[PDB]
Amino acid sequence: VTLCSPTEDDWPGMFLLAAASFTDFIGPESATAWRTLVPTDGAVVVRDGSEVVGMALYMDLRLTVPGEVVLPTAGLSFVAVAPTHRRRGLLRAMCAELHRRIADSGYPVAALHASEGGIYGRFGYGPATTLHELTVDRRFARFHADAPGGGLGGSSVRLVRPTEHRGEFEAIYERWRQQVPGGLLRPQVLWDELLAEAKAAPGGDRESFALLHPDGYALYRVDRTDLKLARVSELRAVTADAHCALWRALIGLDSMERISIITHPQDPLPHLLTDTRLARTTWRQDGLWLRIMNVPAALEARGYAHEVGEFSTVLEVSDGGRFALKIGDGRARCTPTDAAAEIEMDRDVLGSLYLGAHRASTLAAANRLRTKDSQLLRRLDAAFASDVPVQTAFEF
Ligand SMILES: Cn1c2ccc(F)cc2c2nnc(SCCN3CCCCC3)nc21
Ligand code: NA
Repeated sequence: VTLCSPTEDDWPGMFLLAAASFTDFIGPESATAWRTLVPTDGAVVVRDGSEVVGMALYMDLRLTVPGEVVLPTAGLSFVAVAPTHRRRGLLRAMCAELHRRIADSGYPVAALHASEGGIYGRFGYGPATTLHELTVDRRFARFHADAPGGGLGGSSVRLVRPTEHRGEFEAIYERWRQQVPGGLLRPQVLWDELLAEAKAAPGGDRESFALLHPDGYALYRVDRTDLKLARVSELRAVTADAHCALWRALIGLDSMERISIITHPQDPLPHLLTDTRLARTTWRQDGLWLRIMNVPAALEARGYAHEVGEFSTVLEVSDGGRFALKIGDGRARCTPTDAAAEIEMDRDVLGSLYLGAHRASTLAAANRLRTKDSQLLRRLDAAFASDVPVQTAFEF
């Protein structure tokens, strides 16, 4: 049972493992496109002794964090162990090797999307974005008098085919991802995949349509089985006008009873309507998970809230060092120290705090971060908060 970087001959075996492990696996063509995002020495495999019984890799990503700062990020993916080789330490072996490689390569953070919620906490990953399914009964939906773009004259939104306006979607998304925490650069190969998914599948999903604004787009399709439900697969808006204008068009889908979307907790859609309750929250889950590889690099790169005044403290990460943390003027300075720790937390807790999705007081209330100073908690809460709400870019 050896561990090594895969050769070209291993990849058919990896796709076999992938097809058996992931129900969303499409095929070798799709997989080969995703594989272009994996750097040299970015993948590991476990062979028996021969066949592939384990695999894991990371992709080179660009993550937006608070203060519109873009970090290079190791995006873990394609993780799998054969059902024939469970409970044998293969994952712990593969993740440890990948983390060593990720750390030596100079990534300040690593990230993933979790198949199950109870697995990745022990490897230092904490949930850092929150997914939020809204389901609107659009038959009762009426916009508030204050809602933008609710005057007489021509509309700003166009109904279009996705494939014919790729360039406009890319431009809008690129603007969006740069200014929002949790935003990810989407490479050309993933735009290829996205647009391939938009076409009607024989005995699969229906044809997708697009609603296009200069500062926003929405992509949607009617649900396969429920013909009165429209699923918004993606909605990106750079301005509030664009966001409201797109939802006026979506609520204009008079054929449908319901419109469903996966969004974030701060989505302003409920407040656009006269009845806020019509935007029902039907589902709730962790989105992006974050492992801080380098604590001082991560903490110093991020922007902080200007509202809180200058303060100093001592943070210990359980097996990630102890640091003198000084935050002021929306910036942080994070230097080594052996002075007594004022705050203590595991590595994964810092990941959950990092983008501002989880408050430090909430994690403190669960005893996931220890501190005897409640004033320090209030300051951390405010400092680590993000003025632009945290969002989830795309799954990987
Ligand atoms: C994420 N990834 C990969 C990463 C590296 C790689 F060398 C191949 C792949 C790869 N192949 N097929 C697929 S199909 C599943 C696509 N799904 C992404 C997550 C959300 C839903 C769609 N996904 C892959
Ligand atoms: Na295992």
